[PDB]
Amino acid sequence: MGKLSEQLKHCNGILKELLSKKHAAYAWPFYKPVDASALGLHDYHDIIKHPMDLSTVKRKMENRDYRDAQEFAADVRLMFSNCYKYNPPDHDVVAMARKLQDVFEFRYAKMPD
Ligand SMILES: CCNC(=O)c1ccc(O[C@@H](C)c2ccccc2)c(-c2cn(C)nn2)c1
Repeated sequence: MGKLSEQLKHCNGILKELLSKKHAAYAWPFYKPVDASALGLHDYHDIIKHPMDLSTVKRKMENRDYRDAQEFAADVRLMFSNCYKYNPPDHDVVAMARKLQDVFEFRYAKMPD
């Protein structure tokens, strides 16, 4: 198995973990695209040029869209950055993002070489 395949299986494992019951208490705001209209965030799409969420990452992984781990990481980090850009840093969703990003970053660091 090639290194890109092996690294994308590590990425797929991380993605499975981020969507797992273990992290659900803080991962759930990142499961589906932000429904700005439903949440009354009528400025969301003016501020966030590139929306990203774990369902979109899962679809891109299933569709073999990601060519390497770096591409996968960039979407997961884009999702967190969107949260930090839109939200005051003392808001509950930001605490949830920080916790889920901690799970992501520590396991992404264990990438097989
Ligand atoms: C700048 C002020 N921010 C918001 O008004 C706001 C409100 C709700 C959000 O999402 C719902 C799913 C939520 C609810 C409770 C706890 C946590 C989240 C969000 C939101 C969701 N995401 C991914 N980013 N912001 C922002």
